Amino acid sequence: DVSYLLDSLNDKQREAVAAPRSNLLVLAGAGSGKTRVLVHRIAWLMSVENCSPYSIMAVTFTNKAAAEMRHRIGQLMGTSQGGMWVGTFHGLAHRLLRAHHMDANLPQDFQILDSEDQLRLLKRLIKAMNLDEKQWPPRQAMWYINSQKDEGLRPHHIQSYGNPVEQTWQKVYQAYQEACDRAGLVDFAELLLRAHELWLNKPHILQHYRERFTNILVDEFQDTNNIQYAWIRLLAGDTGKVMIVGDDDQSIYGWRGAQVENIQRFLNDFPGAETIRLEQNYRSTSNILSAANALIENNNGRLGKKLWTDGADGEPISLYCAFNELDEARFVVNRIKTWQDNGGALAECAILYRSNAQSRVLEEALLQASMPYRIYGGMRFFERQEIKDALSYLRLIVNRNDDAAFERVVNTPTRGIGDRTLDVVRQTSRDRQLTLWQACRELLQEKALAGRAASALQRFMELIDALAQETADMPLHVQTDRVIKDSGLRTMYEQEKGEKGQTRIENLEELVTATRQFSYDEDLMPLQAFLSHAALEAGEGQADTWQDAVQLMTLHSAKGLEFPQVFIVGMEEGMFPSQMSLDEGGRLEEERRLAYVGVTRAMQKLTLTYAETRRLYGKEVYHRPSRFIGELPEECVEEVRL
Amino acid sequence: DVSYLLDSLNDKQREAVAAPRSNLLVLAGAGSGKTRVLVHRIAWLMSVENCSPYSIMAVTFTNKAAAEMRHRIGQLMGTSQGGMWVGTFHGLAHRLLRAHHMDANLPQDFQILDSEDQLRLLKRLIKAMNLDEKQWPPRQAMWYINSQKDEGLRPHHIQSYGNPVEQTWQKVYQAYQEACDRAGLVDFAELLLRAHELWLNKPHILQHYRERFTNILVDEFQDTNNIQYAWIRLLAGDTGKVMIVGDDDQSIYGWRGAQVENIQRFLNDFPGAETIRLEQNYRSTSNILSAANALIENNNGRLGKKLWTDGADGEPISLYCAFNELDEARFVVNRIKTWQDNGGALAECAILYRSNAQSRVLEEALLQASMPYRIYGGMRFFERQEIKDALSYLRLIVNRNDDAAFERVVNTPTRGIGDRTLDVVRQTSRDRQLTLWQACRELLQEKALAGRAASALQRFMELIDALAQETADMPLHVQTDRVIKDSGLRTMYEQEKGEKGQTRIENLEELVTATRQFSYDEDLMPLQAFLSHAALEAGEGQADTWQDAVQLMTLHSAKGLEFPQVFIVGMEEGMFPSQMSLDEGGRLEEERRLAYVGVTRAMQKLTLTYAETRRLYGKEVYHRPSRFIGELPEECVEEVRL
DNA sequence: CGAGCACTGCACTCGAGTGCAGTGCTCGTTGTT
DNA sequence: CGAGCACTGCACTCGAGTGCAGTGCTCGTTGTT
Repeated sequence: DVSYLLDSLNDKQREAVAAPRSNLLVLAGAGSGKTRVLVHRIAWLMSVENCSPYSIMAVTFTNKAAAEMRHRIGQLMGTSQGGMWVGTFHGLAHRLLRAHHMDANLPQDFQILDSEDQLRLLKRLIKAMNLDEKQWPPRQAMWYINSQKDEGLRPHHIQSYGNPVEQTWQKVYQAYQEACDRAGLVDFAELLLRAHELWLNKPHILQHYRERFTNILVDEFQDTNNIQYAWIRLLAGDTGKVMIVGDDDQSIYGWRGAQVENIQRFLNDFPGAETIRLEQNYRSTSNILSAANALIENNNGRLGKKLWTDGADGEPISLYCAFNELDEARFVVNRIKTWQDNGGALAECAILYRSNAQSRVLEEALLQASMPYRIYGGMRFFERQEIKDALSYLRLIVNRNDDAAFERVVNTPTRGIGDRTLDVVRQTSRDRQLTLWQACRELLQEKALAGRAASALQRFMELIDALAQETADMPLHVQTDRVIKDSGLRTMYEQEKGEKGQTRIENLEELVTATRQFSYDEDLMPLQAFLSHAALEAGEGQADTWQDAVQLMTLHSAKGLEFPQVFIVGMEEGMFPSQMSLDEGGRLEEERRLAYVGVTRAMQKLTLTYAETRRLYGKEVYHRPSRFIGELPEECVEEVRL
Repeated sequence: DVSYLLDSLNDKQREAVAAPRSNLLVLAGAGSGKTRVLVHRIAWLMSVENCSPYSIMAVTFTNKAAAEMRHRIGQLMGTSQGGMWVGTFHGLAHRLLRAHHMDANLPQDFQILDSEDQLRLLKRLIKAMNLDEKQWPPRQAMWYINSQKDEGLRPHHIQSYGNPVEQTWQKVYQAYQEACDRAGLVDFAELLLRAHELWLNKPHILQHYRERFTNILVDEFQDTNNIQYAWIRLLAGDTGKVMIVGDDDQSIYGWRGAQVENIQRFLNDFPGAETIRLEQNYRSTSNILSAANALIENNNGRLGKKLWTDGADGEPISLYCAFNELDEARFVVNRIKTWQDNGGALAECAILYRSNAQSRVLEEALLQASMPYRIYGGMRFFERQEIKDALSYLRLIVNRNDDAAFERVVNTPTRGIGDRTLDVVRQTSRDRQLTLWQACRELLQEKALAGRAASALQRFMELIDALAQETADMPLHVQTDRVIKDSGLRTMYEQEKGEKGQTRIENLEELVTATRQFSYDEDLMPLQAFLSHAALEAGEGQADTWQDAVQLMTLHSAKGLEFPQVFIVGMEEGMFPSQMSLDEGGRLEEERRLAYVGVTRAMQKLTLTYAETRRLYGKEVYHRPSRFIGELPEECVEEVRL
């Protein structure tokens, strides 16, 4: 064969793309265009080493990356590649679970418990027993459990005691799996575990897929957890081969449970395995690439890597030291406002912080100078309340056991159903181990409820069965517009605040637009499909009419980005490195890897700043410059006695 | 010794007064002077036979009688006569019970239960099980109960089961007894029975009394029931010499338990007991006595007698056959209208009827002619609702277990202790066998009652306890004045219609005066005393300004009276004899006796009338003259063709 | 400091209880303590 | 004829349950699916 595939790469990359079929690692750099090498490795497995698209399987963490993945593959391999699996660990585990739902013990219409829902269903359960009041907040409960699923530990697994400190939780977890089951719901963290668990109870399947997907890819491997690794390991027992990109230096998701180890753990658990070091940056200047290396070398146990450019060396890394953040910002604004004055495109920037709280003062400085911008704060469409109300009824329709959907929209729009009443259904639901709708069917037959109550409560349940019916044989975007009206939510929202509700309604109708444009082989009804598309990805926040404007965001939400001009605010001991990390955890190296990520972000200039004084909520305060600025080859940096 | 206890008597009376201490029967026949005989005999018993006022016991039936009896004895015995027990059965009975409450198995503060009280208490019972629904009518239950005690039976006596009919009642009677026993309530029948039983049970007391009361005297003996007869026999073992007085031909209270036979029963149970007949009548003309003797001879089984006189024959008994009762009345009025014109007094004329329904037509007729009149029926003071009411709070203060007092004032004035709430308290009492106040302490304690219910119920209770408290040191009348005020009773009646409302507060005021003049003699606490004298004698109607008026009453309540002029009305077969007395049980002879009682009430002229047609509730009916008219010797009756 | 959420007054809803008029259907007597 | 009497049929009281807007008082990483 000929190669129009490689001619666009450089030996290193080229070496990886053309690599023999077998296990390996592709220690990506940071301007090494790792997506590219991946886009081509598949172009190769199908072209050169001639493998069927039905054996290839890419896997990403974000839907966005794994989607832009599917794109380029299609722009290279001119067409569509059926049989292939390019998704997230989650969406892919889902894919399996929906298919072999039976095997894994899951109703074909199970529902994905998102963050908020899971937390609530927890706050609710904690109460049906002990007393949360700081003693057992819901969050730590959420944490403890995910932490467990991140480790593939079901209730009856982690034995202990002598310390009820743990046992207590151990019990709550028990309930959670119980409650979530009866309801027929599963959490993000569940998909993975439930899936992997299938390959340990349904071997003949485990075979089937190895027996198929003999080629596997896994982007950003430094961010996997112990149950993800353990899942993949099995897909490629021996028969299957597997490439894995990654980079231990950019594993700032250790708290989310990302075993920065695993990268190495791979080389070992997999005897035969090579290694490639794409170390050529095409994103930033040499002056910058340097600062990175020294700085990033202050860690240890690394695999080490020298980041080299082939372009210029560019301007130094100016350093400011304002009296207070009021200045620190005002400085940056002027430093950016000048960039603009000089045909500078305000989108080619990015104030980066260690804590979202740091952004407020940045905005006032900005707005105090006719300069648009836009934070990347969460709150994606499908997370907004008005929408989860809407989708909650829909869930009740696809299933009357969505304990989460129920306890949410049961008395919303307020339909005269108070807690005194609900607390009964709970204590019922709880003591008789039932879903809520189940306790209702009972508490009504048993006629053990107030006249007022039962009559209202019941008025509710009928409203649902009513909607399930009245809309059944309907097309999504119509069934939706109905439920929105017929549940009185629209009504509930046309009567809401000033600036507030005005959007609520709009978001609702967009929910319809959206629904009228949702697309998807048949293996689930157009709703259950949607309700899943809703849980597994939200995204949206009002893509500000491009009218050129700044880019504010924490560092964690900046990985994968690059901007001509870039800044890092709050460069001082306290925030960076963090307080709750300079002491709270000894996870000090992470904070470094981050700064490393933050720098591998600049393209031309790069500015680091910090103030002597700043009010960390409430009282006044003074820190000392970040230990990070010092570990920088001093010839790169440049003070600014402004 | 000299005699002036005799010179005023007639040969026959003397024969009785001076008779020797032994058992005799003075068969007095109306106009006989039986009261005089009883009085002189007693004076004789002390004066001539030298018995002590402590060995003599005169038993009458009405308080009225006893009173008169007493007055006269002291007029002949120009003094006091302490020690003498002169009273009505019930009265005496009760005296004993209070004195020997202990051995009688009764609280020293037992409360007499009057008719309303009794009847209502049953209504609750029957209802607290059975269905009054004409199948087990309270009246019928009551009737059975007293018919039982007149006979001195008891629940655990007349055993049965061969018909639930007598068995249900049997049960009802059972419930009733425990209820009364638990409440410290004794009914009129109980008074007598108990008293008898006490003598059967504690022979050492009977003895005391036999030893003391060696001289019995019983008035109106043909009206005695069995229990009374029995009671008389014991106190008259073999040592007691008893004189009875009465007339078997004037026995008109059979339906109310009287046993006319007891007159002959006295002659058998005590042989050698001779008989003296008082036959010289001093009230009516020879012509009237004449018809009398004939009318009555139609009954058989009598001891017979001949009412004679040493006076004029007088005008004959006249008859008027009115077209209808509207005319009959008119007629009577006219006849009376003459008598008066001729200087006669209206008060010396009496219209007599079999039924009370018969007075309206007459009152009207009397009205129509500006003829003043007074009707001898009457609501009695201590029966008036506003008086039992008032007395019920006082009762609750003496004892919280007066289930009757309770059930009465509990929610009147209305206090919110609504009905539904009581059915609970009622039942709770049934199932657990407790007083209504008892069953409350519990329902309130066990917190088994609703908020409202419990709260009101409580309010009432504390009030009673409050009045009890604030009143313990107050002289009866003050206490009564406060309970009437503070129980909210006054305000209630101060705001009642206008007709009733006005009289009512006034009666309530009379009550305070009453309790103020009340006089009793260390034996019982004032309040307990009064409450007793309030149940044993209710007297009073409206002591009408002695404005000359025509006398209206029934033959029954006419007995013992006398008038120059009398008019018996509606001598129509069906009316009199009453229809009830033609089928109901061969109680014909009694109806004749009734007639006999009527004729003998006239002094000068007796007039008998009867309509051909009359309206009898709704319809017009047509009766035939009473057979009684016939039975009158022709020589004494003169038609009256107007 | 602003963010969030028990956490608490306070107006309301609502229906079981109250309290009392309405309606339809008997079937009738005498009355002290 | 109507008194007595279950019942049914309001209108009303009243307190348990809602329905929300308003004061505070704790506690502060990072964020995909």
